[PDB]
Amino acid sequence: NLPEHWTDMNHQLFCMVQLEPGQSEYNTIKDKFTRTCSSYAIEKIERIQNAFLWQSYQVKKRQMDIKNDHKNNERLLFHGTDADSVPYVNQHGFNRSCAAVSYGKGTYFAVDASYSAKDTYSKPDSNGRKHMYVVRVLTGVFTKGRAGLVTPPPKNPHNPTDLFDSVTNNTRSPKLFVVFFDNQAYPEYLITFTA
Amino acid sequence: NLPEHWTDMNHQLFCMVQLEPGQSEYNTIKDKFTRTCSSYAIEKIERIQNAFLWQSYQVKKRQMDIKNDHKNNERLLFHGTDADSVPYVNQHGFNRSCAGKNAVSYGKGTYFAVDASYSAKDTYSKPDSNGRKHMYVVRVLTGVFTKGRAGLVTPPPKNPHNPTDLFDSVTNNTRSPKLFVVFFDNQAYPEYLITFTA
Ligand SMILES: CC(C)Oc1ccc2c(=O)[nH]c3sccc3c2c1
Repeated sequence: NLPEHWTDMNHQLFCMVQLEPGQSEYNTIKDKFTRTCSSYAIEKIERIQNAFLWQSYQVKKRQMDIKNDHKNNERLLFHGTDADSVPYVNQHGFNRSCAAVSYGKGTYFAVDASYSAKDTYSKPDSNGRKHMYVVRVLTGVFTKGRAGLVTPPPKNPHNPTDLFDSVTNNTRSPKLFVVFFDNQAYPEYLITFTA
Repeated sequence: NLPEHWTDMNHQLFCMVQLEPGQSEYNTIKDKFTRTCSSYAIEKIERIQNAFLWQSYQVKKRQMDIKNDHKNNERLLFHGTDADSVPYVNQHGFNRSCAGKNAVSYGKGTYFAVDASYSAKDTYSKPDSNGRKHMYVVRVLTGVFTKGRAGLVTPPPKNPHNPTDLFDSVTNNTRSPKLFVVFFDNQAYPEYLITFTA
């Protein structure tokens, strides 16, 4: 069930596709970034076409849509990372066992590209090039996080296995989300940019 | 679509089904267990019907069956755990983030035993306040494996010059495997829960 806007992969299961500047898809992703990062220069935007990661993510989305009963469970968020992690993320997605874990031992995603654009996250390589993913994240129903969480809290401690889907810094005005399971984040685009 | 021999769950997503001694399904698990745990006695065997865990697991199995070259990617293995962990495992499966350090570590992942005797140790299947011990029988996607090492947080690469092309799992010994370690969610489906006593 590979998305329409993906381009043909000649029966391959993984491809990175450089977007054509000035076309609708490139403009849409560029705008999401320049909303908070207009002072940064975009070198390129690549579409991540990973069939296996997409399949596993879409199964989790269908399950979360059933479990939560309607609800838009999905957010488009940012993740800054170092150049040496890019090949792993492209192929394998986001792994909590790799990665400050102030809101729990999960993978961290920012509402604003400006947050992920910090050198602590999108570490400049030898050439000054920084890397940030645009990520589909199953944030679902969320609560405030805290240090040391290995899974989100239960929605009521009377049923301690019925969990929140994610945690945040601030439930009323969230700026970051943490997810604790493989299959809850799909890296959709990679932005290569400079300060 | 769920396996046709499962009990009808009436639109619900999760059920534990108590098996009957004398049925082939009960007897094969009892025999697999008794092969190395003849000094213990089984109280009951429950089939775990978890729709969501099954779906995510079978997707990962189809992927590994495509990726690997006509490999038997799945083994039926044992996992001892404490009573306090059973409700979470039944609902959510095996979380590497919750796993204990093994007495012989081949990596930071979830451990599965070839022999019920290994999982039957009090260190893994901790007797509860009523003297009941708990052991899962688990479909594990071992796939293509190599000898593990204590430092691993993922399986190692097959080839050092291609760091992202990974082994599926690691073992203590490739020639005579007795345990397997997996490092990803939905690589292991908890199929049966054995409750047993001395
Ligand atoms: C409070 C703080 C820890 O939240 C964040 C927010 C965004 C990010 C990010 O974009 N990338 C990476 S890579 C390791 C950690 C983070 C991260 C952490």
